[PDB]
Amino acid sequence: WTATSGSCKGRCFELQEVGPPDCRCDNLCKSYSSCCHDFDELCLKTARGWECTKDRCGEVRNEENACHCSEDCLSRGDCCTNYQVVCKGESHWVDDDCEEIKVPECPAGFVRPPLIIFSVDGFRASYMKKGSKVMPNIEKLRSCGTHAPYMRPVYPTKTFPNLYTLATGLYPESHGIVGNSMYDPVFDASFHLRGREKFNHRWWGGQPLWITATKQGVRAGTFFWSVSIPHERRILTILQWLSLPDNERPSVYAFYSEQPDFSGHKYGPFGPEMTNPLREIDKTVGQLMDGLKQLRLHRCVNVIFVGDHGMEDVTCDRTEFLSNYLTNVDDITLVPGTLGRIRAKSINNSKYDPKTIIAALTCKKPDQHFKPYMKQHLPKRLHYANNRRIEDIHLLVDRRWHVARKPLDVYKKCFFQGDHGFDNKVNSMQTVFVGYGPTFKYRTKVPPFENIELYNVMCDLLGLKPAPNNGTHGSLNHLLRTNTFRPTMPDEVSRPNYPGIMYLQSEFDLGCTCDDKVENKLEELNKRLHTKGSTKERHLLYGRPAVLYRTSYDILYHTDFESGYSEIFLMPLWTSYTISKQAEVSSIPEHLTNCVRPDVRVSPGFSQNCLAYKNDKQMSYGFLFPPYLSSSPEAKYDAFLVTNMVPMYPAFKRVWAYFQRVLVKKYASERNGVNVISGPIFDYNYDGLRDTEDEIKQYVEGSSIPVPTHYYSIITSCLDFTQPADKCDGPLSVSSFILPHRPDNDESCNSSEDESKWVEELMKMHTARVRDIEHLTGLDFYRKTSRSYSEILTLKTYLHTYESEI
Ligand SMILES: *[C@@H]1O[C@H](CO)[C@@H](O[C@@H]2O[C@H](CO)[C@@H](O[C@@H]3O[C@H](CO[C@H]4O[C@H](CO)[C@@H](O)[C@H](O[C@H]5O[C@H](CO)[C@@H](O)[C@H](O)[C@@H]5O[C@H]5O[C@H](CO)[C@@H](O)[C@H](O)[C@@H]5O)[C@@H]4O)[C@@H](O)[C@H](O[C@H]4O[C@H](CO)[C@@H](O)[C@H](O)[C@@H]4O[C@H]4O[C@H](CO)[C@@H](O)[C@H](O)[C@@H]4O)[C@@H]3O)[C@H](O)[C@H]2NC(C)=O)[C@H](O)[C@H]1NC(C)=O
Ligand SMILES: CCOc1cc(C#N)ccc1COC(=O)N1C[C@@H]2CN(C(=O)c3ccc4[nH]nnc4c3)C[C@H]2C1
Ligand SMILES: [Ca+2]
Ligand SMILES: [Cl-]
Ligand SMILES: [K+]
Ligand code: NA
Ligand SMILES: [Zn+2]
Repeated sequence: WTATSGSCKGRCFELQEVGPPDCRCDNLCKSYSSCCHDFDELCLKTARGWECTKDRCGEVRNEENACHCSEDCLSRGDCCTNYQVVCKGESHWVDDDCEEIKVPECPAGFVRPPLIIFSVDGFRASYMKKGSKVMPNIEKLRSCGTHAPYMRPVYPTKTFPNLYTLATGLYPESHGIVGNSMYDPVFDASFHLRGREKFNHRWWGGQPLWITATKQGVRAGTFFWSVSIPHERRILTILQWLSLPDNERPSVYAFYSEQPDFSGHKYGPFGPEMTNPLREIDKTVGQLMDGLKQLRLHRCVNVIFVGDHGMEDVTCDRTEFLSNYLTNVDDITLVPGTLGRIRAKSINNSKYDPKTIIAALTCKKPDQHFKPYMKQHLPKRLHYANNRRIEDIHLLVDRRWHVARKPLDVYKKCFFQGDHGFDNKVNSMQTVFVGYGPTFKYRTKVPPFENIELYNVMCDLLGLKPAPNNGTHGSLNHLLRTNTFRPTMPDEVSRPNYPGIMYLQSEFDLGCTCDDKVENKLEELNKRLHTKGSTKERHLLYGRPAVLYRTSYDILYHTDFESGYSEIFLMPLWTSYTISKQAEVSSIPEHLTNCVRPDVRVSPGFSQNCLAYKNDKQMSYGFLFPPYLSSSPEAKYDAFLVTNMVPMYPAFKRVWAYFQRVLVKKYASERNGVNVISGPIFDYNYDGLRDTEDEIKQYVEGSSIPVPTHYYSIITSCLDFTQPADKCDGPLSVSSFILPHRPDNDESCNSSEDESKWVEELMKMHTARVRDIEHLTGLDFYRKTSRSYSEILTLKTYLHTYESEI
């Protein structure tokens, strides 16, 4: 109930939600059924349209007009945006040559350049080129300001998750808006797009930018716009707010356009009907820029033109039905569409079994257009697991497809030709970023980046301290002229030990054997040098990783590789080695197939043992530095040390062996040498963060050898591939992965074929940023390079996506 007896007289789009119970006049009042009786009359005037015409020039002020062409309009803050063009012979902003904005040019009383966020729903990245002829304003912003070829949204590439990610710098799993539709078991509540429940504060986690601003004394315009308020009125409202007195005027603003998404759903991403929506958005941008120019603000305000996600071609006939797979189809609840989430229809159903459901959905039809996952097995790059609102069972749907429960759902819920929501690496889902203003760079292209990074930058633009978030602060400094944030490297917490030879062979009782008893200070003083670190500048190219938590670990040097060996987890945290373009691949000799050797630098009590691997029927082992890449027959013995061993399922050893025997050489060949850092990851609670020892849910049987959930590799080389990886004078190039350590290869439907037909495709799917691996290991990489730290942060957030060109 709202007593709407009050009046919006003088309160149109007021920046405070009034003391309850009261009559409301803000952008949200329609949504709450709380607007004053005269809201439409006073605050949503339309009379005479949105443009000045010559005959209106100097008119006598008629308050009924939507906007004014009277002489006092600049003072009242309410001219139509084209007033000075039509009445004062000024030019439209788009027609002006662009001129570098070296410093903010603001009216007196402006304490900081304002920030205007102009967000566009479904604005696919390729619209910037493909629609450029019909978007002159947007094209000027783009070419004159700072732009990226595209911006990566978060998964799921839906609207609320991405807009709220833009505002918070958080992964959906952390901010809590994990889809357009949600169930929260704790609250026992549901979130729907249509309705009232979506406004309830409990859904919205983290700290959105408007709150960050407010708490730090920076006033914000309201981010939400009611759907029925036309764009022209949205623009005039922002412009009016920008004419408020100094003590009342917000410094940050948001605009939101439902287009081009709205038409994109109906007509597809490139339907001929899409041209007009693009024209219209551009016209709106033009109205903003003309309006700013009238206020002498067009060289003061920073404007961000940003999309939430792209749009893909999707039609009704391209729908997979769960009823073609499950016989028990009515015992489940499915959240459907461009992603799938499955839970039990009833929690009193004790005959509900996620494992048979997953199995019934696994590789069942030859061209199957979705893949089932337990959420913790989703590629780590999606960061889509750590929230009670995300169902244990998940379907990754192929681009261009939908999943639904039964055919009746699709015809008694074609209507639509476009949709989005797919994997955030998908080209069609990529969206846009342009920054224009005094604080952004001039005519500058920057590499693609993730939308999670923007919150930090928006905080920088406003002089705000960002709340804790998933951005890497400083990774986008290259977008900015000034206001850069100068981060320092985190301090190493644990310093390594440097163990020498301290144990005799016979002190070890590991059930390991090796055929290594085969026998001159020429090559005897030389092997001492290699164990002291004589080749370490070759295999450790960017300094050792810093360990950012309290632990006990040893640096171990070898001819071919260096490792940081954890006495706590009984294996390396990291193993670093360089493979030149010229390196030769050899096999593991017949006599050395089962060879595991005690490491006389490391105590029996801090070593693994072969017995545990013999007794454990499920678990085998692999090596971090690959024996296949040993530099000499003698060096090869080093690769068999018990301190280079890690636990591996036979099914996963298929993946790992192929990567080590075939792919590393191939990368070294294509990239002119590679440096590789591999290691284990433990994330049993799937929070994206390094497990502590007491979080490990699985051990090699009858041992304290913990089982990794994943294995990572970071593969670095020279950006200029004419220089070898170990002699690179400039910027680096990286690709990384976090492979799930699974006892089966069910995820790969082709896995019974030769590794050459499925292993690399698996690896590509599990591509990762170095930053993802940092979170997962508590390690800090690239501590010693010749590169600026901000450039290193950018490199660390890079993701190799394996899509073709946009
Ligand atoms: C991406 O960036 C984000 C942001 O930086 C990272 O997330 C942070 O990670 C921290 C480490 O996991 C986490 O810190 C914990 O906070 C607990 C209390 O936190 C509350 O207050 C904060 C601050 O305002 C608030 O942000 C939190 O909001 C969460 O919860 C509400 C309600 O559900 C949501 O509205 C909101 O969306 C958010 O949910 C998300 O996070 C929670 C985890 O907090 C998830 O469960 C959800 O799924 C969702 O993702 C909270 O309201 C605090 O209790 C923790 O402290 C425990 O552990 C420490 C060890 O240091 C110990 O000292 C304490 O005693 C305590 O242990 C006790 O609790 C244990 C569990 O109950 C119990 O087992 C013990 O026996 C003890 O009793 C902890 O410090 C921080 O909350 C989040 N922040 C956010 C916004 O998510 C994220 O990690 C980054 N991701 C990556 C991949 O890098
Ligand atoms: C929530 C955070 O809101 C921001 C953060 C920033 C930032 N940074 C900037 C602007 C904003 C402002 O958003 C708004 O005014 N809103 C009002 C719109 C209603 N809504 C939908 O119903 C909807 C639902 C499903 C869809 N599928 N496809 N299209 C869809 C559209 C999307 C909402 C965006
Ligand atoms: Ca963890
Ligand atoms: Cl959803
Ligand atoms: K075994
Ligand atoms: Na398989
Ligand atoms: Zn949409």
